[PDB]
Amino acid sequence: MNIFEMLRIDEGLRLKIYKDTEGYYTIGIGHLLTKSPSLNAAKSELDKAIGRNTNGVITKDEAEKLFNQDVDAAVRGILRNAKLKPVYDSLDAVRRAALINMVFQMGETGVAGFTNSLRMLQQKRWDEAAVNLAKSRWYNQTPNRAKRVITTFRTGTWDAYK
Repeated sequence: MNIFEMLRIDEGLRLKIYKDTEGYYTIGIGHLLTKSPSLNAAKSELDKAIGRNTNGVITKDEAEKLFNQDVDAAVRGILRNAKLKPVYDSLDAVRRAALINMVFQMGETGVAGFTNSLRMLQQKRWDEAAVNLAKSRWYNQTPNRAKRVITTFRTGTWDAYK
């Protein structure tokens, strides 16, 4: 298990434009296209992303390509963020993966606001952190996924993804 496999489990793989858990047009392995209500808007973003006229459909390779870019972007986000970086740097690899997952899901900004949770993480107060992390819209809207990531922060193992 690794961050790619982990996210691939959480996000799935769909080759046609689909809607998010939030109702937003997405494709591939959780590649958000646009928050816009317009399907055409989404198709436009898709074509720009891929570099061809896709008409809403992509290949597996293309999905993985966007995925790889997305993963990279999440890390890059973390590294650049003054609240995130110090936490990330303090964590072991497995736990780093959990943080990347969250950022992949809710964005750098969203995650950087979990001030109390981030602090507990830095303090390596695993159980406490896990408790704090669940007190969120994140957890209530995507409880099974949140439970997995939280478990991962709690234990520093991949048991939730086994």
